Amino acid sequence: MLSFLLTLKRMLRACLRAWKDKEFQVLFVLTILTLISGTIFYSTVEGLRPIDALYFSVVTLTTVGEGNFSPQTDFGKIFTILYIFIGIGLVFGFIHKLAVNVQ
Amino acid sequence: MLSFLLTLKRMLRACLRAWKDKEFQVLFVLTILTLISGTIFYSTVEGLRPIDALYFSVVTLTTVGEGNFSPQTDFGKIFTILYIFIGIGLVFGFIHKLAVNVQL
Amino acid sequence: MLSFLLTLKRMLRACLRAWKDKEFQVLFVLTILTLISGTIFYSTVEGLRPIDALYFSVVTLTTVGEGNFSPQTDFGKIFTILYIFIGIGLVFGFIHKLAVNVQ
Amino acid sequence: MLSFLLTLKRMLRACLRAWKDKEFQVLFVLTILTLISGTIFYSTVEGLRPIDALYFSVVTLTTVGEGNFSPQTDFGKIFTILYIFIGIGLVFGFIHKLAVNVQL
Ligand SMILES: [Ca+2]
Ligand SMILES: [Ca+2]
Ligand code: NA
Ligand code: NA
Ligand code: NA
Repeated sequence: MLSFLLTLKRMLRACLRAWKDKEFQVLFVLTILTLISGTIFYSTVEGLRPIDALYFSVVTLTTVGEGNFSPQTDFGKIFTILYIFIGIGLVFGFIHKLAVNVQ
Repeated sequence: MLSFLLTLKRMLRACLRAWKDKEFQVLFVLTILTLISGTIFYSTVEGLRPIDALYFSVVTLTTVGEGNFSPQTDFGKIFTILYIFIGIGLVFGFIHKLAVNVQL
Repeated sequence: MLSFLLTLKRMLRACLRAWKDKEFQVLFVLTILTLISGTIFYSTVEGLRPIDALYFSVVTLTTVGEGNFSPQTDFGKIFTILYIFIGIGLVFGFIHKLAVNVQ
Repeated sequence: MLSFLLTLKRMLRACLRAWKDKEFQVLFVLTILTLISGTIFYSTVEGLRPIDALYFSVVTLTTVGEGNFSPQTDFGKIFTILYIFIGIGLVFGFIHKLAVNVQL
């Protein structure tokens, strides 16, 4: 259905149009930064291969959760707790940004 | 209790009246497309039984999370990290939509 | 701080004022119903003690997730998938309800 | 890149300017109160080391979820089911707030 594609593309444009908005860019960078930080921390303190440090940071920052790994060190547990709250702040950031992009 | 049914019925009507929006429809199709790729990917690369690839795909794309399985291959891991953000993109699309339908 | 308590109570009133709204009531009942259904299904098909069937239904319906149990039977896995999507619809229901309660 | 910093700074100002709302403050305090009760409850009833009770409390109240531990006692299980809904109540409160701050 052509109606289908036209709608999809319209949406894809409204999407990319947002990837131009400065505030969206900031939020995006902050989460990429947060992901890098997490990849580093868990790689160092919990000693995971970088790929597994990133993976854990992702499933954790997004509240999906990891089914097997849990922070072993006390430093990791404390960091992860703060890490999670950073993620919540980020999402509220994005959410809020959408509530504004309506008017 | 009659108000319960009349309201419930008025709501179950909106949930369908909204199942008519071309933008919602797209989001939905995209979600099914995503769920199917995940199923294919996880059954192939991680060699999971099909229904378990869909299951993992579902609980992962919805942030519920799987309590026993975690991608074993570095390939699955990368895909999953990407699969998750797609899922977040989709939920934001849905929410953006409500916001729009609401403020209109 | 009295300012503190006054605010808290104001909020608690705006909360209970919602537990009167019919649509909120419907949504509430539906999730209680969904929770009961889940408690029953998992108790039967996955054969868990009712308390563990409820628990799993809760952590699952809310995307928190269970760290040890995963559906064993094919019927359970299919049901859980639908169960999750019901939960997402419910939350969108509540979310949407809040977006309306602003105007 | 200057716009990045000026915007970032304008935003980091709102996140603080909003950290001044009496209703947000309350939500925050309530969250800390909840996190502390959870820590006390889980360390006592499930006999978890304090920092692990807080950790479980945190990942549970935020729906992230814990991958290894699950309450063992029927008491913990009930509390957790309740702890979760409180958490959902809190996140809705926060969101309701944004909605209000936004449409004003
Ligand atoms: Ca989770
Ligand atoms: Ca596990
Ligand atoms: Na989990
Ligand atoms: Na979640
Ligand atoms: Na969530």
